[PDB]
Amino acid sequence: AFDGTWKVDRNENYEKFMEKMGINVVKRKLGAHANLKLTITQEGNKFTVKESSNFRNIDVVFELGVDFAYSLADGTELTGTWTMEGNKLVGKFKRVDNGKELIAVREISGNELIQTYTYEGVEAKRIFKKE
Repeated sequence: AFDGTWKVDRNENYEKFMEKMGINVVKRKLGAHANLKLTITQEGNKFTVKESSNFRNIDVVFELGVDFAYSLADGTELTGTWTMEGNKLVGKFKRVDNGKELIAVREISGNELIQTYTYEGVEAKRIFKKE
Protein backbone atom coordinates (compact mmCIF):
# COMPACT_ATOMS: atom_id res chain seq x y z
CA ALA A 1 0.00 0.00 0.00
CA PHE A 2 1.30 3.44 -0.96
CA ASP A 3 -0.62 5.05 1.86
CA GLY A 4 -3.43 2.84 2.95
CA THR A 5 -6.88 1.58 2.33
CA TRP A 6 -9.54 2.74 4.49
CA LYS A 7 -13.04 2.57 3.48
CA VAL A 8 -16.61 3.44 4.11
CA ASP A 9 -17.69 6.82 3.49
CA ARG A 10 -17.29 10.09 1.68
CA ASN A 11 -18.86 13.38 2.34
CA GLU A 12 -22.56 13.75 2.22
CA ASN A 13 -23.77 15.40 -0.74
CA TYR A 14 -26.59 13.71 0.86
CA GLU A 15 -26.03 16.50 3.34
CA LYS A 16 -24.68 19.33 1.36
CA PHE A 17 -27.16 19.02 -1.25
CA MET A 18 -29.39 17.84 1.38
CA GLU A 19 -29.00 20.96 3.30
CA LYS A 20 -28.52 23.39 0.55
CA MET A 21 -28.15 22.13 -2.99
CA GLY A 22 -31.56 20.88 -3.98
CA ILE A 23 -32.38 18.23 -1.43
CA ASN A 24 -35.69 17.01 -3.00
CA VAL A 25 -36.24 13.27 -2.47
CA VAL A 26 -32.53 12.65 -1.75
CA LYS A 27 -31.81 12.94 -5.48
CA ARG A 28 -28.35 14.50 -5.41
CA LYS A 29 -27.51 12.85 -2.15
CA LEU A 30 -24.57 11.05 -3.44
CA GLY A 31 -23.44 11.78 -0.02
CA ALA A 32 -24.43 8.63 1.76
CA HIS A 33 -26.07 5.42 0.53
CA ALA A 34 -23.24 2.97 -0.20
CA ASN A 35 -20.33 1.00 1.23
CA LEU A 36 -17.00 1.60 -0.53
CA LYS A 37 -13.39 0.78 -0.18
CA LEU A 38 -10.67 3.30 -0.79
CA THR A 39 -7.06 2.46 -1.55
CA ILE A 40 -4.29 4.47 -3.39
CA THR A 41 -1.12 3.00 -4.80
CA GLN A 42 1.07 3.04 -7.96
CA GLU A 43 3.44 5.88 -8.60
CA GLY A 44 4.70 8.33 -6.12
CA ASN A 45 2.78 11.32 -6.91
CA LYS A 46 -0.62 9.82 -6.87
CA PHE A 47 -3.34 8.39 -4.69
CA THR A 48 -5.52 5.94 -6.48
CA VAL A 49 -6.74 2.42 -5.99
CA LYS A 50 -10.24 1.56 -4.89
CA GLU A 51 -12.81 -0.83 -6.12
CA SER A 52 -15.79 -1.12 -3.83
CA SER A 53 -19.18 0.53 -3.73
CA ASN A 54 -22.87 -0.36 -3.40
CA PHE A 55 -23.02 -1.46 -7.06
CA ARG A 56 -19.88 -0.46 -8.94
CA ASN A 57 -16.34 -0.99 -7.73
CA ILE A 58 -13.35 0.38 -9.35
CA ASP A 59 -11.63 3.60 -8.73
CA VAL A 60 -8.12 3.85 -10.00
CA VAL A 61 -6.93 6.93 -11.94
CA PHE A 62 -5.04 9.91 -10.49
CA GLU A 63 -2.39 12.43 -11.14
CA LEU A 64 -0.17 14.40 -8.87
CA GLY A 65 -3.10 16.74 -9.36
CA VAL A 66 -6.31 15.68 -11.22
CA ASP A 67 -9.85 14.38 -10.65
CA PHE A 68 -12.68 13.58 -13.09
CA ALA A 69 -15.83 15.10 -14.31
CA TYR A 70 -18.73 12.59 -14.27
CA SER A 71 -21.60 12.06 -11.97
CA LEU A 72 -20.68 9.77 -9.12
CA ALA A 73 -24.23 8.34 -9.18
CA ASP A 74 -26.28 10.17 -11.81
CA GLY A 75 -25.72 11.80 -15.22
CA THR A 76 -22.46 13.73 -15.07
CA GLU A 77 -21.37 16.09 -12.34
CA LEU A 78 -17.91 16.24 -10.97
CA THR A 79 -14.62 17.95 -10.80
CA GLY A 80 -11.17 17.18 -11.54
CA THR A 81 -8.28 17.72 -9.46
CA TRP A 82 -6.60 16.38 -6.50
CA THR A 83 -3.13 17.78 -5.89
CA MET A 84 -1.04 16.66 -2.97
CA GLU A 85 1.61 14.41 -1.90
CA GLY A 86 0.72 11.08 -0.46
CA ASN A 87 0.09 12.04 3.07
CA LYS A 88 -2.59 14.60 2.39
CA LEU A 89 -4.92 15.70 -0.35
CA VAL A 90 -5.73 19.02 -1.99
CA GLY A 91 -6.91 19.31 -5.52
CA LYS A 92 -9.97 20.38 -7.23
CA PHE A 93 -12.04 21.31 -10.19
CA LYS A 94 -15.45 22.29 -10.89
CA ARG A 95 -18.29 19.86 -11.27
CA VAL A 96 -19.95 18.73 -14.47
CA ASP A 97 -23.51 19.95 -13.87
CA ASN A 98 -22.16 23.29 -14.91
CA GLY A 99 -19.27 24.32 -12.79
CA LYS A 100 -18.68 24.03 -9.11
CA GLU A 101 -14.98 24.02 -8.55
CA LEU A 102 -14.17 23.17 -4.92
CA ILE A 103 -12.62 20.15 -3.29
CA ALA A 104 -9.62 19.94 -0.89
CA VAL A 105 -8.58 17.63 1.92
CA ARG A 106 -6.92 14.41 2.67
CA GLU A 107 -8.79 11.89 4.45
CA ILE A 108 -6.44 10.80 7.25
CA SER A 109 -6.53 10.96 11.09
CA GLY A 110 -4.84 8.32 13.22
CA ASN A 111 -6.91 5.93 11.32
CA GLU A 112 -10.03 7.76 10.32
CA LEU A 113 -10.61 9.38 6.98
CA ILE A 114 -12.06 12.69 5.91
CA GLN A 115 -13.22 13.39 2.42
CA THR A 116 -14.11 16.98 2.33
CA TYR A 117 -15.69 17.90 -0.93
CA THR A 118 -16.72 21.37 -1.91
CA TYR A 119 -18.65 23.04 -4.80
CA GLU A 120 -18.84 26.78 -5.26
CA GLY A 121 -18.98 26.55 -1.54
CA VAL A 122 -19.92 23.58 0.59
CA GLU A 123 -17.47 21.46 2.35
CA ALA A 124 -18.73 18.38 4.03
CA LYS A 125 -17.32 14.98 4.94
CA ARG A 126 -18.20 11.59 6.47
CA ILE A 127 -15.84 8.67 6.90
CA PHE A 128 -14.50 6.35 9.51
CA LYS A 129 -11.91 4.37 7.88
CA LYS A 130 -9.30 1.72 7.77
CA GLU A 131 -8.77 -1.45 9.73
